[PDB]
Amino acid sequence: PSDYMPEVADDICSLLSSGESLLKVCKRPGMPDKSTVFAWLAKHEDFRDKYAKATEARADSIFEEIFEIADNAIPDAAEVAKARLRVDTRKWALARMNPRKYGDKVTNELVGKDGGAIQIETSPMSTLFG
Amino acid sequence: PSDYMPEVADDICSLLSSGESLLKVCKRPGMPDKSTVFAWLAKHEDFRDKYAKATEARADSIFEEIFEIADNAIPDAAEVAKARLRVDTRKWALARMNPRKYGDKVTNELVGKDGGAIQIETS
Amino acid sequence: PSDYMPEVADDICSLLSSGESLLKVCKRPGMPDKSTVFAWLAKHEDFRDKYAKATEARADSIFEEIFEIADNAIPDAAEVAKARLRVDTRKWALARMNPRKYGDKVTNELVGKDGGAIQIETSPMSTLFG
Amino acid sequence: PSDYMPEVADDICSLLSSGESLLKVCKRPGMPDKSTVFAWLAKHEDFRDKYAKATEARADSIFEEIFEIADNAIPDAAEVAKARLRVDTRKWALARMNPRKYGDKVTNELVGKDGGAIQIETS
Amino acid sequence: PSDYMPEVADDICSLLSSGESLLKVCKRPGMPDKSTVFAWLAKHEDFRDKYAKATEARADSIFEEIFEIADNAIPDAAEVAKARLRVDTRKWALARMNPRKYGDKVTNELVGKDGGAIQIETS
Amino acid sequence: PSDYMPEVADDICSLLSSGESLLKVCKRPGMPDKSTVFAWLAKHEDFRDKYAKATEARADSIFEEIFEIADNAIPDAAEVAKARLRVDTRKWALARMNPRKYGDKVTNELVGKDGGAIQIETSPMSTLFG
Amino acid sequence: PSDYMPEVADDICSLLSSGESLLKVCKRPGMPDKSTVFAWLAKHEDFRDKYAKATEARADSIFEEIFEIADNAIPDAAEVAKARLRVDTRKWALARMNPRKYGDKVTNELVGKDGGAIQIETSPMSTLFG
Amino acid sequence: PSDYMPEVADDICSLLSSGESLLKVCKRPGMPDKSTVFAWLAKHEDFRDKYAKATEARADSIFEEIFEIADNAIPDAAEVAKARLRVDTRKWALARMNPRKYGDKVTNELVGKDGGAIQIETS
Repeated sequence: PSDYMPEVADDICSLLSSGESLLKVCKRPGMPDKSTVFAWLAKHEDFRDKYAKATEARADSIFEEIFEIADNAIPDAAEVAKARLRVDTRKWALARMNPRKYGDKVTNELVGKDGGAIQIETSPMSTLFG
Repeated sequence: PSDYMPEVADDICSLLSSGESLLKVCKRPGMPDKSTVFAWLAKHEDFRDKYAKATEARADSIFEEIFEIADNAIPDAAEVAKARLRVDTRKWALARMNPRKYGDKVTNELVGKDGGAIQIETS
Repeated sequence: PSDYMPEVADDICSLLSSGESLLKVCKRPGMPDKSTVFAWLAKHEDFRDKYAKATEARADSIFEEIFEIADNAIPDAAEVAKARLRVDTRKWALARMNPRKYGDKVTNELVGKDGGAIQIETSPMSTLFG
Repeated sequence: PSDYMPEVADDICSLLSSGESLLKVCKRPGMPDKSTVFAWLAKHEDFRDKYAKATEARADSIFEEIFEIADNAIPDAAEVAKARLRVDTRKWALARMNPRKYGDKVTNELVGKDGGAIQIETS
Repeated sequence: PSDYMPEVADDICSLLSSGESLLKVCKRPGMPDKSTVFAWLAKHEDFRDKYAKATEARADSIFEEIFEIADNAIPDAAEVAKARLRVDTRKWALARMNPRKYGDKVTNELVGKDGGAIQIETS
Repeated sequence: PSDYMPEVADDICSLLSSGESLLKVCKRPGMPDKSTVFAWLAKHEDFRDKYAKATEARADSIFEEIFEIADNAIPDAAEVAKARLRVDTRKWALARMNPRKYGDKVTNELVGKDGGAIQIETSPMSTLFG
Repeated sequence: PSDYMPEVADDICSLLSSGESLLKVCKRPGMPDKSTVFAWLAKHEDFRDKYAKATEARADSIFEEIFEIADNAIPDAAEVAKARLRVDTRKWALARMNPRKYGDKVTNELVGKDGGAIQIETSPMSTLFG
Repeated sequence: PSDYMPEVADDICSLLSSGESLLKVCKRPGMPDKSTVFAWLAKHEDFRDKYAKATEARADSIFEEIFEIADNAIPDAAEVAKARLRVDTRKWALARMNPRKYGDKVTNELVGKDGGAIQIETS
């Protein structure tokens, strides 16, 4: 399939939503190749909008999946290394799929010299940087 | 079972709140599948909230789990590597489940050049 | 035991204070299961307050323990890897139990372009972000 | 083939935009070598732009590739190490190809001493 | 021995101040157990302070210890891994015992877009 | 060759531009040693300017090369470790050759206490830090 | 030796200045034990001042030493691991001995939303944080 | 040879400036030992400066060395580990020899809650 087919695009969104990766989806019977999916995306705003929603749902599904990949790892050195790689790749991807939810979280307690106030001295410009 | 139904959603929460993961909750008979749970959440703000607090309770349970996974690890190379992966995955997840509580903690002492005041020039 | 029992809650606080983990405490004779402890926490402010104090003390105990875990590690590859995991898990946990005391510590010397003053240029808003 | 020629440059872009890397594009018959592609870009701002969007499309393709590399890795020590290197290299590259999209994501909660207000003294 | 007693607390400090850890101090005859030492500290601000300076002295001793642990490590895989764990644990601990002295050190050169001035818009 | 030779300097710039390292270039027939190249740089602004341009081009070439080094790694433990080292060294170098293009990229969402506004309290100086 | 001896303290400063560690120095013939050195430090400002100077010099010596430890490492797995540990320990220590010289170095290019200006909105306090 | 002497110090600089390390420079006949070189620097500001530029030239040489160490590493486990240590040590050192040039490079896009403006309240 090369021509845009909304029924197929809808199915793609559903599968992605459930956690499946695009390349894996594109290997299913009657699915377009990844290049074609990207081509559809580029020219159909209805697909793009639903695909963005599916990406959010996809991330929520993957967040649950990482526990299973780790917990069910076959206790063999190479198998554990692969499980680790699969989990690390997902962790990285999740932060990009939904940065607000899955990005890193840090609380910075900001203090100044010797634990006192932050000391700031302002001066007029000394070079032409405007 | 696909139709959004309170009490059932209320059930799932109490389940997660007791430390149970979403997968296990959904593998129970009469329980909606993962996708259905998400669909619900997405279209109901009330469920989003109650689920959120269950998620914070789940985090508190996982926090204690990591000590046990580490301390009880089998002293075999692959098993220790697996335990480390299980712990690392939980640590990462906890920060997302309750960022204010389980996020990273840094104290930054901010000083200026040579430990003097921070020098700023403005236009 | 399912019903809240202050004598038992007090004992829990004492054991945690000494460095023992909750799941380990809950395996002792006559202790409630972890779910029950969390249930007690949720509905009894007297327990919650004493449990928070116990968590602070727990962290101070663990801070001493990490030296022992490392120093006494059996010099076998797997045993050292486990000791490392036990220590790393505690280090991570300590920062969350008492962020002010056990969080990361950084001193940032802040300077500007070419080691001079930090150069700032202010402008009126160019888009509607208010 | 060294002379800057639109349509050919337009071709390369569509090629990269479909996920193909620069090396492969340049190994095709009638295709300028790497150096020539760069020379072009450097002296033509129009090509720099179209190439930039092709680069963002290429990033989107690589983003999906990393899942497959990880999930389909052969369960052998050296092969898993190789797969990890392939993935790590792509992750690093993606942030440079589209920094706004694939860069690191952090939420910093900024507070002052003891969780009070941030204290500043100015001269 | 549970009753808070100066001179005994004064003793512990001088002990820690000479590089000795709390465990060893508490394993001595007539010495309060760990819990008792903490109880004391918690309810006495004077002890909290003297203990704090002993802790800074202890840090200075540990700082020199890490060189010896590294340099004298037995050239065997597991022993080197153990030495690395001993050193890493001490490095992490030192930053907490004296954050101003043993915390991380960074110099950040702050510049704006393209190395120009930092651009800010305010409402 | 010790005396500055523009034809040779031009060749050096071309080879570097294509991704080759300086020490490797300096092993080619009739090339000056690295010390000599640095000596030429120090005293000839025409060379320095063209060398800086070549460094930018060099980085763009290396950015493509890292994919090949990883993808074509011989699946042997030591060979993969070497490929990793070669890639890591290039990643580090690229950020210094063109910091704007190849430096790290972070988006920091800045918030204040409890996810509200960042709370700032200003006070008059309490010590003489001016 | 327990009593403070300036001649011995001077020697200590010289040895440290050259890169030697304190515990190693204290094993030399006729040297005080480390506890004694710290005791001397505590009560003699002349020693403390010269010891601080020696620490700066010590760091400069170690900075050169790390190259040698790495370059001369015996090509055996355990020996390389030990060399790495020796180098890593020194790197960490150097930043604390002279933070200005040997601390981490970062250049942060600060930009705002979508690569434009940093957008700041100020508001009156909404809670009592003063 | 302990007495501070220009031309000799000038010599050392040209030596370092050509990529040679301080150890090798000091192992040459008629060359002051390490300690003497430092003593000099400490008490002479002129030498501190000339040495500083030699140090920046030395950094530029080491920068090219790291490519060769990596690319020419012997494909044996311990040798690759050694090469990695040699490279890592040089990378770390370079940032200290010329921080503006070889320090870390980050671009931070600073935004506020939910990608809106950065919200500040002042007292």
